[PDB]
Amino acid sequence: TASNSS
Repeated sequence: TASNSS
């Protein structure tokens, strides 16, 4: 899976 935040 993949995730990010900013």
